[PDB]
Amino acid sequence: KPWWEDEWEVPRETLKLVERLGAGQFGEVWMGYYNGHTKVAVKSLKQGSMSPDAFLAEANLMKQLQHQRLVRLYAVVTQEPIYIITEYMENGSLVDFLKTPSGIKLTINKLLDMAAQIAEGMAFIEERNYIHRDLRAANILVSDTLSCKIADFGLARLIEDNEYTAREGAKFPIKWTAPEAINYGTFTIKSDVWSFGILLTEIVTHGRIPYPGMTNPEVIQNLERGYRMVRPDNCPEELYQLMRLCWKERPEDRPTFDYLRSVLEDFFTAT
Ligand SMILES: COc1cc(Nc2nn3c(NCC(C)(C)N)cc(C4CC4)nc3c2C(N)=O)cc(OC)c1
Repeated sequence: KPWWEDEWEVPRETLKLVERLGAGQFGEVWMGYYNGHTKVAVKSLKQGSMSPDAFLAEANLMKQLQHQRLVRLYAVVTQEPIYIITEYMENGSLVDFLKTPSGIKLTINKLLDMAAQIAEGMAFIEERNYIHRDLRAANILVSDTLSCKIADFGLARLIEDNEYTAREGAKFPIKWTAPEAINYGTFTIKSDVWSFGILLTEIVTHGRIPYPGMTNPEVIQNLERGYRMVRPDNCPEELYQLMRLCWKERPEDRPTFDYLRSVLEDFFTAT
């Protein structure tokens, strides 16, 4: 729809950027207020860094993925400077929050609770026929009630045949990304499952880098021998075996997010 009929377009004055949370090559992230009283996050595009259509495509993907377990789209401003406005999460990214005094005091039980919540959200994405493509703790946000939501949907894609294929020069984070997407550019929901397995380690280690002590080429080589990540410190053997399911050789042998979600709630109500 044209901006004048767009239910998502808002006039810029309704917004007040208060605190800049982050800044980078492509824009800034602010805490702000909508119409005075409502805390919101505001993503703003650095003019010239990328096309506005490229930027705005994030807000169009989010429009299609509405669910309590995913970060909710709020509005857009489509005249420069371009804004994407969303649900505000007070405890920031999962990987940062796990390092704070609060985060450190969390039981394994609450940790498993959060794992289940993230899996619950990926269960919704999966059934909507989407993939995320960048699932990892840095892309999980935390609420003021220690709730978890999936975020950063820029790489998300609609699957009509469960397989999106990236450019031949496209690069992705090697430690978080399934072999087949690394090797062939082929992304399925089962690639997200492999990444979720990696995510489970960050959770149990409070935001530590996966495959401790290893370079990217070492990870590739070890994985190709049939090894997987060494058991993290303070990681229940049950969870580790759920990680191993996530990291199976054949994409199709890895579990659905619905299964992972059901298992982790069992783990959690058992602790
Ligand atoms: C990073 O530092 C902080 C960020 C935030 N908030 C946020 N960062 N953040 C992103 N940042 C990028 C990410 C961290 C998710 N990779 C990406 C997205 C996508 C657009 C929904 N949303 C957000 C929010 C949000 N919706 O609240 C809050 C903090 O409070 C202490 C600290």
